[PDB]
Amino acid sequence: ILDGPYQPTTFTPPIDYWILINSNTNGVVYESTNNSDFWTAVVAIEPHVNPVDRQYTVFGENKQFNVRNDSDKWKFLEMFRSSSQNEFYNRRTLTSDTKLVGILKYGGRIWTFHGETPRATTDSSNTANLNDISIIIHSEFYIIPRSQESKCNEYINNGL
Amino acid sequence: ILDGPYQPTTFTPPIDYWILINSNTNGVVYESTNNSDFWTAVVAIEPHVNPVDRQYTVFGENKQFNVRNDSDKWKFLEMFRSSSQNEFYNRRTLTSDTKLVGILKYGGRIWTFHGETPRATTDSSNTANLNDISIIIHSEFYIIPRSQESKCNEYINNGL
Amino acid sequence: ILDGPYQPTTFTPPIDYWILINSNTNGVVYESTNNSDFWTAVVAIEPHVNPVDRQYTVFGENKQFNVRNDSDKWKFLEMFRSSSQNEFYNRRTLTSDTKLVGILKYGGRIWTFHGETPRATTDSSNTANLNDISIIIHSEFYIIPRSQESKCNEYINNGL
Amino acid sequence: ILDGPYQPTTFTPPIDYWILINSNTNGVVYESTNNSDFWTAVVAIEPHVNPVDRQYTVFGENKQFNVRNDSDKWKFLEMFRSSSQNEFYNRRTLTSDTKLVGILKYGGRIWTFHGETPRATTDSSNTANLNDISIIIHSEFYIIPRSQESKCNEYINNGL
Amino acid sequence: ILDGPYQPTTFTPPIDYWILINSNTNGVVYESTNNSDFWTAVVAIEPHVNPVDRQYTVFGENKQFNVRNDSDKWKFLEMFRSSSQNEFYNRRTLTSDTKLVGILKYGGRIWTFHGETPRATTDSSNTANLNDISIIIHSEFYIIPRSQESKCNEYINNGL
Amino acid sequence: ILDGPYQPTTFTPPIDYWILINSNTNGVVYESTNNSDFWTAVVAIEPHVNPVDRQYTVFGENKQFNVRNDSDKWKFLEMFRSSSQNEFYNRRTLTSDTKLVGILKYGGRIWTFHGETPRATTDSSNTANLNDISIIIHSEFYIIPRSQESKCNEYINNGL
Ligand SMILES: CC(=O)N[C@@H]1[C@@H](O[C@@H]2O[C@H](CO)[C@H](O)[C@H](O)[C@H]2O)[C@@H](O)[C@@H](CO[C@@H]2O[C@H](CO)[C@@H](O)[C@H](O)[C@H]2NC(C)=O)O[C@@H]1O
Ligand SMILES: CC(=O)N[C@@H]1[C@@H](O[C@@H]2O[C@H](CO)[C@H](O)[C@H](O)[C@H]2O)[C@@H](O)[C@@H](CO[C@@H]2O[C@H](CO)[C@@H](O)[C@H](O)[C@H]2NC(C)=O)O[C@@H]1O
Repeated sequence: ILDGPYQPTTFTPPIDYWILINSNTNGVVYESTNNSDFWTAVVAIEPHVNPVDRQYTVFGENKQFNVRNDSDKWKFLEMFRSSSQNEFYNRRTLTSDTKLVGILKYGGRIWTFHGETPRATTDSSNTANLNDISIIIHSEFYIIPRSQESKCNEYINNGL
Repeated sequence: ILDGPYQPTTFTPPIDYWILINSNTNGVVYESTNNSDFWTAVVAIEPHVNPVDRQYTVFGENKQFNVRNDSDKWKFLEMFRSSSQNEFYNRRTLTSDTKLVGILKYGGRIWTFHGETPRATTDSSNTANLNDISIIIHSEFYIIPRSQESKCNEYINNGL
Repeated sequence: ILDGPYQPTTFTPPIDYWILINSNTNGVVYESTNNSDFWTAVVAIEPHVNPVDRQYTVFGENKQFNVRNDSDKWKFLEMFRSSSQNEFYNRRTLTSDTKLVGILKYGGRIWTFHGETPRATTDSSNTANLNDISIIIHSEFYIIPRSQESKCNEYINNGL
Repeated sequence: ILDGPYQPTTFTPPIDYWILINSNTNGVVYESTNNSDFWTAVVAIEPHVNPVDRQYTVFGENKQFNVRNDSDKWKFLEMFRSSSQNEFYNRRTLTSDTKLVGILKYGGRIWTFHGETPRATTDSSNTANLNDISIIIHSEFYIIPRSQESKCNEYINNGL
Repeated sequence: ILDGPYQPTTFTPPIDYWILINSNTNGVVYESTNNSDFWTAVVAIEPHVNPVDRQYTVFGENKQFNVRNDSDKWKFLEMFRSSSQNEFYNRRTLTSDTKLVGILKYGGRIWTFHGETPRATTDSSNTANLNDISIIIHSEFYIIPRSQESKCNEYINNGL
Repeated sequence: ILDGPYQPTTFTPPIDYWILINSNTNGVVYESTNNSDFWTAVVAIEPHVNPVDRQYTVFGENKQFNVRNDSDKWKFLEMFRSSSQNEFYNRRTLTSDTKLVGILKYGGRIWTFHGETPRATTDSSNTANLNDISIIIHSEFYIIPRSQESKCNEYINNGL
């Protein structure tokens, strides 16, 4: 009953659906924005990376992020800014060996998974415009209704 | 000169184009909403279905609808609501053995086909926000300019 | 304990507060918009006016509205559009002999009063961006916390 | 060269300016929020208040705060939350016999004064969205450019 | 029918309205910015001023501008910058014996008056963020709908 | 490093990315609009076409465009209108033997290439609503961050 996988693409995710992205390299996993007050780009950091500066293309710009991962698992860094003039900061991190990342539009808020598998949990971010948040997804992904969030959770924490 | 077929997808359909969906199973054919005053999901009922409660995923929720089909043809039920806190009701039905369903954004209204093939006709639904109506399409579809609605009509009623 | 009256002005009302406007003429009571998907202007119609076209300045434009009022009470018509390209239509009406109109930003929605006093009730309207909805208020007005909505209700239906 | 006084009002303070509020009663001095990750309301406690629960209207809600002041001077309590679903806590206090409080948007942070006059100093609070922080001010206030912060400091600690 | 005068204040002007400011001294007439790509401050230069450096407080900072006026009329100089990392340059000038200055948010641009009365004309400046354009006005001002721009032009060039 | 090719589709291009379209026939290359103040359709004219009216389907309607190409290269005609009530006119032309056209949403404007390869240059068109500009693309295309605009320029003028 798993809807997918879908090819990398740019679209406005519908309300009340988890987008479950299967990361496949150490680059930008997705870029999300409404172009007013919400910019989040997730970068994937492979295990055992001493702190270092890396260049990522994010929202059409070349940006330098200092990056580290002292874990056996991958680390997916949520880099956030609320205006094109602010610099990004690492707002949240998901530490995972399943390499799946989740994003949901629900209840006026953006929900993502953070923590460390197999015990990662959801967290919310506010915005003045949830409906207009669009996403560029750089890997294969799946769509899971919120009615089946418990399944998505399981996937996030245990793999497909 | 038929534009398509395109793969299942989520997007905001352009104004003044018929979306012509070729249904392939007895589930949700498409879901359309502007998240303000218009929600429509079309469910496909195969021929000769005694009254029965069926579960469907619509706008991320698990909804139960009682459906029936006493016909030799398929029945495509428009489940409609005008508020996110209302339940759905069966607003229109397309009885068809071509299994093609159509939806058009035009003149401030949403136009669809209803009735029974080969004599299905267009009907309109009002909305205060036509431009922000988006759609999730669960099967292959085609795009037809409104300038060629006659052709679309033909297809709806007679198939490709 | 009533906060006000405040002079006519343009501002972005804070979340979770009723704005209570004391209309004083048969013109535009207020104009509210986020400049993306929500435009509401309220026009005041004095009692016993046979249907007639009248010119109003709304959102910087000269608009002609056909208005009628058979009642002995004033009629406050909510003219709404979701796009600067659409025509306004009369979305709601508050029939009142107190000349008080209310607007509240709460729960992701815009709440106003409609119906006929002293039995007027609240109703909501959806938007993709509630926070950025600003208002031009053409009369004296008061600010009442949502915690005291019952008082606001009394005011709307009974006068100050 | 002192810009003010201005009347109580709600607005989005410009970046790089101190708002200097002259408190005149033992109520809410101001309410400040961006509706995403920052809510501060300052309550004024008169001298010699034994520990007591007091009700205040903050951000449209009735809240009950435990307050106390055993000093000869007034206490201005910053009640803070970073999420609408958290209850407030007393994050900072300004103990003052000048009854002047200050708030500034600058360098990605909110700056206020705390400590005890005439030795009160500035302190910062972080936010993901500085530009959308607005304020409701319940008494007269002045605008001072950050270029003249020394003057503001003087006033905070010594009066006008 | 002229809406005003209003007292000096800080606010976000509504889209599609001229703000008509009656300058009353040789200082900063107004400051406008969206804090992303648009900063404009108009300075008033009395007649017969030899080229000289003057200090102005703009956007909370002390800035030195070299100003001149060899005419019998007042000169209003637009100092502009497209980034907080840049210095201001004199982008436009309005030469006027009426001491009225105009600014309008419309069509994705900021419109002002320039040239010399009674033959001043409008011109536009681009922005990517018009909705966030806020203004500090240091003199009395009026609000004129764009539908009455001719009248505004009249005032600009001839006085009230 | 080149992102693509992607299949013909309808979507809202992200801000700050060049869409680089590889035209493959003498039809409509793309259609772009926000349904408020911006409509552009690019039509491809093969070499050596005498001035003639040709029929194209744009934005769901049949239109006749006066078209010509007296050169050895292809010509890509931008047909533009600022309102649905206006007729299209040839606003710009790109004369090219690479058959690549470019469109970018940036800085409150739409940027395209015009002129003649290998010295085609970018030009801008204003809009009040850049976020809502969507595109129907009728051939394979690539996405190039604005940070790599030079590479896009190279492609435009010299091919892949
Ligand atoms: C004044 C009014 O209500 N006009 C209706 C019109 O809506 C206008 O369409 C304009 C087109 O851009 C514009 O948007 C304007 O703002 C609108 O008021 C339409 O809704 C038409 C519908 O015509 C019907 O179209 C469907 C779909 O193609 C066809 O299947 C129907 O056959 C067709 N009906 C008729 C009688 O032609 O109605 C009003 O003209
Ligand atoms: C965090 C950082 O890199 N710098 C801090 C700085 O913030 C920057 O300010 C820039 C303004 O030109 C620009 O906005 C940049 O993007 C920011 O990173 C400031 O936050 C200062 C704090 O300066 C303090 O300001 C308060 C309020 O005026 C004063 O009361 C303090 O006395 C003052 N302290 C100091 C040491 O200057 O901190 C970082 O430099």
